[PDB]
Amino acid sequence: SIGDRMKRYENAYRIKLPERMPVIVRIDGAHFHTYTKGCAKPFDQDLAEAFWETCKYLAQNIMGAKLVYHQSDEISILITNYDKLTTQSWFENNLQKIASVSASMATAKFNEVMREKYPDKPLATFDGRAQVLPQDEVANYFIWRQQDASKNSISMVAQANFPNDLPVWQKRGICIIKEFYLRSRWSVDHETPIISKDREYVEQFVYL
Amino acid sequence: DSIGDRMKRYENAYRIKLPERMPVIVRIDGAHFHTYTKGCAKPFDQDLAEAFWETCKYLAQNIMGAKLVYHQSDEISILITNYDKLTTQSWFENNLQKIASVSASMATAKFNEVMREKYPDKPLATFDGRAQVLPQDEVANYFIWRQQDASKNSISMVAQINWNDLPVWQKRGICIIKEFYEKNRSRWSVDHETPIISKDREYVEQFVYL
Amino acid sequence: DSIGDRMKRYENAYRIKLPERMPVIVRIDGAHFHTYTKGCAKPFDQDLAEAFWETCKYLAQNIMGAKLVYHQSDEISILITNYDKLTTQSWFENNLQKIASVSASMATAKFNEVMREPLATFDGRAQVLPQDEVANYFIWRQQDASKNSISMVAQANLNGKDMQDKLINWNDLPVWQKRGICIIKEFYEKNLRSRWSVDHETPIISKDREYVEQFVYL
Amino acid sequence: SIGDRMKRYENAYRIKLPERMPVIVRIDGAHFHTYTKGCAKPFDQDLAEAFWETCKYLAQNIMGAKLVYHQSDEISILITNYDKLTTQSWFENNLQKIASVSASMATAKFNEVMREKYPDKPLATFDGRAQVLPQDEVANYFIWRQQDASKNSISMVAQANFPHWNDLPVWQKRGICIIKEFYLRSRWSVDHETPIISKDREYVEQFVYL
Ligand SMILES: Nc1nc2c(ncn2[C@@H]2O[C@H](COP(=O)(O)OP(=O)(O)OP(=O)(O)O)[C@@H](O)[C@H]2O)c(=O)[nH]1
Ligand SMILES: Nc1nc2c(ncn2[C@@H]2O[C@H](COP(=O)(O)OP(=O)(O)OP(=O)(O)O)[C@@H](O)[C@H]2O)c(=O)[nH]1
Ligand SMILES: Nc1nc2c(ncn2[C@@H]2O[C@H](COP(=O)(O)OP(=O)(O)OP(=O)(O)O)[C@@H](O)[C@H]2O)c(=O)[nH]1
Ligand SMILES: Nc1nc2c(ncn2[C@@H]2O[C@H](COP(=O)(O)OP(=O)(O)OP(=O)(O)O)[C@@H](O)[C@H]2O)c(=O)[nH]1
Ligand SMILES: Nc1nc2c(ncn2[C@@H]2O[C@H](COP(=O)(O)OP(=O)(O)OP(=O)(O)O)[C@@H](O)[C@H]2O)c(=O)[nH]1
Ligand SMILES: Nc1nc2c(ncn2[C@@H]2O[C@H](COP(=O)(O)OP(=O)(O)OP(=O)(O)O)[C@@H](O)[C@H]2O)c(=O)[nH]1
Ligand SMILES: [Mg+2]
Ligand SMILES: [Mg+2]
Ligand SMILES: [Mg+2]
Ligand SMILES: [Mg+2]
Ligand SMILES: [Mg+2]
Ligand SMILES: [Mg+2]
Ligand SMILES: [Mg+2]
Ligand SMILES: [Mg+2]
Ligand SMILES: [Mg+2]
Ligand SMILES: [Mg+2]
Ligand SMILES: [Mg+2]
Repeated sequence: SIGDRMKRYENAYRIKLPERMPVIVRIDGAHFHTYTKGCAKPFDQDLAEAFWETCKYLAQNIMGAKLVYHQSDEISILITNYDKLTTQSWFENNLQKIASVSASMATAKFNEVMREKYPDKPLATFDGRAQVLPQDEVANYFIWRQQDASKNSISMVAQANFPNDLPVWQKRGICIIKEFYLRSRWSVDHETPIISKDREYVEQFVYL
Repeated sequence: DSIGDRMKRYENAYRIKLPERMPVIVRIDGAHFHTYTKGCAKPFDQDLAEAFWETCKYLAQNIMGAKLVYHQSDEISILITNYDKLTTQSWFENNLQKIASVSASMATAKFNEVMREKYPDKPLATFDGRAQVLPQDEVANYFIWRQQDASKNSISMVAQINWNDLPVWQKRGICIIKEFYEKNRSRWSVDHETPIISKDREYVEQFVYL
Repeated sequence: DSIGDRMKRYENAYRIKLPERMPVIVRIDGAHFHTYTKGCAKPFDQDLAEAFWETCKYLAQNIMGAKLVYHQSDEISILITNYDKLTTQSWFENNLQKIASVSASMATAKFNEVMREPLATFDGRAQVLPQDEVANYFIWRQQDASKNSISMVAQANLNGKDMQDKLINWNDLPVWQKRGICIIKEFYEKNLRSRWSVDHETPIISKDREYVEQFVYL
Repeated sequence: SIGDRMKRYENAYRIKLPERMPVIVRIDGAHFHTYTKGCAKPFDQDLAEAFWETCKYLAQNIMGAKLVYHQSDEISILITNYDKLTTQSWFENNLQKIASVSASMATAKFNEVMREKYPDKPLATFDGRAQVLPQDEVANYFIWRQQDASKNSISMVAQANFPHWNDLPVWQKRGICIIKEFYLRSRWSVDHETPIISKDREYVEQFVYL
């Protein structure tokens, strides 16, 4: 056949992550330094809330999503596929499919939320990447990301003053977690802890 | 720094790059469109395709190395070359995940924007993207394999009356190509006179063998 | 310099690395060993087996992070851990093509020196496993080892249980003829020394999972 | 079953090279700086002669092998798999299988040849890597290695007389090649008249462009 030939060229880059391992997917904004030219400083409230709604939507549509952390213009999502013994994988851990769909989902909701408040704003695009992490390295990832949060935070505030203790999401970002009330829901945790002081906040979704 | 170096190695473990100076094909297919096209008209919705055609142009405009964009059903195939000269650079330096995700993202934002207008309240449409490389002699055969699947889907959609009288886009899908016009220049435009590539192979190979 | 950078980009396109701090398994199967073992005894050749046992030792003595080397038929599996400490380095920095080739190269180098008393060649592949699957791997190889052994004895001269039922006691046969064999580091006294030994009393991993899990969990 | 799940982990690193494309395989000696301690300087005949035979054995067993180039302790091999429309790739372009069996092949033979003259010599080991190249670069690759071989040749010769030339044979100056020779029988022989590729581009491209 010729479909066998063409599909063969395709499969040469059909990469699959090994299963039963933590999966972290990061979605950073594409050229947001130009996109946030009209946004306010040091932090834009409307811009931050757009991510929060976007993070929920991602968590609501991604199989195995347990935790979503937001900062600056990036979104990181912890995905587990070893909850039970027969737990299925999202797209069978198809590397390209995970990175693209997540980016696509984060692109759809973010735009539709932003355009409601800003109908003249240009389209916003996102890049996505996937990776695996050993269990003992999952908490260290979000710590490393949160240390990047605070560093960027103090740099953004000091840039206004010359060339004390801001709110939570302005200091170390926030997370979107599962909440119970018996039904399940995702909600923005404004009381986000410093992960280095409360590692179990992440590890509760890692070791299970 | 120290902790960032360790984390980067895990990330770089799946930092795959496509080899340079080779034809690149990015296919962007719509996720769960069988559910999404519930309200759309059968067998051919002119507004459904027009939203794709507006997206195809958007993709070709922003994707570095874009030469041709063939549309069919719910999928979009983009041909990319990075060997136009010796100083030619690749899109995102041929980062596999980045090309696949940015493309699927660009396709998503433009499609929803067009569809939102004149259809208020429609559910969000999403896309998945994949990248690959092809030897020059196989590039034409890729589109033929795609143009053949189009006609297969076309006649099967008509069934569930002359088929050959139907428009070229309903029968064989429609490519979009950079057209040259005079004003005061280049311009991406939809080719409604899209030929049967199996017959006219140079229609695609013209961008391949540069 | 400039040209070299260009070529390297093509080469680096397939410089793939396994994620670190994760159990790495390397399997080395023989190439065309059906032809190679023509002069060898059936169902089992003692001289052919002992060569692998020396090869497994040679490998373990040289693979950085090697903890367990299981032998069976014409295959050689090796458990490699790189998370023993906090500053534990990875063999070749987990370069996939490298550890797959140097392994096969090593096994080739020794297996020919021993047997020279044609040429045998090998293939090598590497992968990572989650901690709770390492045990299941060697079990899978060991269970496969038994099936081949029962099917080999029955031959000269349907299901595996049916063949065992008919056929000369099979359980009377030694361990290596039954469920393959492992080689591990043993600690002995000759005055507190250490060496890689061929564990002739290799347990059924399905029964004794800790036999392998001791190398997976610190 | 458990067998299906286990093969799944394995398949996660069962990488395949794209087909209909030049495949270059490089085989380099592992820590030969130690192995060649007993060997002469700057150019050891018996060491190089062992590689020449190894290059024969490699080309005699690699499906699609066209050209083999020897330098220092490395061995490069050009592999095409598009000579015909039905040409099959070696090991179906399995990256790990190509890389490993190649190095295993080299190791098995190199130790056999070297043992004839040096029975006291320790075991030699090789590492193998595999890649693909667009046709434009195949000649360039071998030039890159050959220009590298020339640099080292001049420097190493300069080591013996001063601390810190064209009269020397070809292999001591710019390495050597192994091509299939026709005499109607065929055989892989050592081209002792191996040209400077940068001048004779067709010497390599003749296997590339078919
Ligand atoms: N004013 C304002 N700018 C922000 C805010 N959050 C993110 N940004 C902008 O987003 C950028 C984040 O860093 P990057 O993601 O590396 O910037 P980039 O130009 O998008 O680079 P790429 O991610 O590679 O596209 C910063 O430079 C800021 O200018 C915000 O809350 N307010
Ligand atoms: N009404 C209408 N439906 C279409 C049109 N084009 C494609 N479709 C629908 O899209 C489907 C194409 O098959 P798929 O691409 O596999 O549909 P899918 O649900 O997106 O499945 P995935 O490819 O896995 O994402 C067909 O079954 C059609 O029902 C169109 O032009 N008009
Ligand atoms: N220009 C350039 N040359 C390199 C680079 N890396 C290695 N080389 C040279 O290219 C030659 C090819 O031999 P290799 O075995 O691939 O080099 P290497 O440094 O050992 O690379 P590894 O074996 O993967 O560790 C070596 O002699 C190096 O000196 C590079 O990144 N850029
Ligand atoms: N007579 C005999 N043959 C053996 C013995 N051990 C292994 N073999 C041979 O080794 C083979 C093991 O299966 P494979 O590894 O698939 O054989 P292969 O020919 O190397 O196939 P590939 O691995 O794909 O190259 C059997 O077919 C046997 O013929 C032995 O102890 N005695
Ligand atoms: N359950 C299961 N078993 C498999 C599968 N593939 C291979 N096996 C068995 O597992 C054993 C592993 O041997 P391999 O080295 O992979 O031999 P192979 O099947 O030729 O694989 P390659 O040499 O890479 O082509 C084989 O003897 C097969 O009988 C699979 O997909 N599922
Ligand atoms: N005496 C002698 N030594 C040689 C000759 N050719 C190569 N060598 C040795 O082979 C070595 C090749 O160096 P590299 O390939 O860059 O690295 P390596 O020493 O093999 O170590 P690795 O590549 O990391 O395994 C040189 O350092 C030389 O010492 C030769 O003709 N005569
Ligand atoms: Mg980025
Ligand atoms: Mg950004
Ligand atoms: Mg950022
Ligand atoms: Mg679809
Ligand atoms: Mg489709
Ligand atoms: Mg076998
Ligand atoms: Mg096999
Ligand atoms: Mg074998
Ligand atoms: Mg090297
Ligand atoms: Mg070397
Ligand atoms: Mg070398």
